[PDB]
Amino acid sequence: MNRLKEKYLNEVVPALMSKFNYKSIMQVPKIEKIVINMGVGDAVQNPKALDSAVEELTLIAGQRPVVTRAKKSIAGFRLRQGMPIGAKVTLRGERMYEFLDKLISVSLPRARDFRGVSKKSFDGRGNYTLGIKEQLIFPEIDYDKVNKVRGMDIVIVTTANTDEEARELLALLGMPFQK
Repeated sequence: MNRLKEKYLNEVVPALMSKFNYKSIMQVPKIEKIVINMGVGDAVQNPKALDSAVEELTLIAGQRPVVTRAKKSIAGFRLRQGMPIGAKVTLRGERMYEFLDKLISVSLPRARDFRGVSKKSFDGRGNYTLGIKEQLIFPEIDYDKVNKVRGMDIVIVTTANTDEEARELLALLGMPFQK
């Protein structure tokens, strides 16, 4: 099976069982999905920036993204709800583990003046948000084939009830948290 899923089952689960003393394996947190988002605030006025985001996400995630849109509202330069504002791709299963394994071992360390990732960016519901400054850290991206360096966000959704349990799950999986 996938290297990281094996580490999860053989090392992480028993470690979480010991760390939180769950009643059974069914209560142990797992990563459920990883949502890779590339905001293109404009996109409406710059169709090409959205197109680039869509292609780069396809390269980064090995899966086709979906366009994200603005939610209901009042003001926003008149006209707003429904306008494209970026693109996202949600990974599950084997592809999700492959992506995270590479993210942890290859991409994140390649970040400019890398000093580890934030231990604080959790949403209070057990999910981790990783703000990425430059999409260039992904080996699937080639600077010479992109219109420009840009950032993105990666949300790692877990089945943990709390940030504390999700953080331990991610640390045990190898997430290079700042220290």
